[PDB]
Amino acid sequence: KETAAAKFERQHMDSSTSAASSSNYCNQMMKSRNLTKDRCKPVNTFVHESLADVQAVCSQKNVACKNGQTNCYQSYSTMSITDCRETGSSKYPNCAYKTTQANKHIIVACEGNPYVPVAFDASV
Ligand SMILES: [Cl-]
Ligand SMILES: [Cl-]
Ligand SMILES: [Cl-]
Repeated sequence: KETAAAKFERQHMDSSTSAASSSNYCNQMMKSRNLTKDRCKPVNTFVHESLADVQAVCSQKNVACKNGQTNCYQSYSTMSITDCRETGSSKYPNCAYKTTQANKHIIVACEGNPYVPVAFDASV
């Protein structure tokens, strides 16, 4: 099985681009990261920052996770992100996503040793 840290990287990191420049970015990335393999993952966010900068969020502002857990951290600065969400007309295996680029603070859940991001909670 994939570790939790590795799964976060695979689902959320896209350091190769500064931001989504096409409306088709989500359709391509969701497929390339195998997020449409068995089904269409409904929502997913990609972060366009270095891995080191995202990992550093685990030493930033400690906040509560939506679930009530307290191992969430909010980035001090905003980051370039792309939200990917299935449109009303999406049906596996013909997954279709709307791409929305923005600059926001990210909130992630951290765990382990080393203490790294294991889940993407939200953006603000
Ligand atoms: Cl790992
Ligand atoms: Cl994979
Ligand atoms: Cl997400």
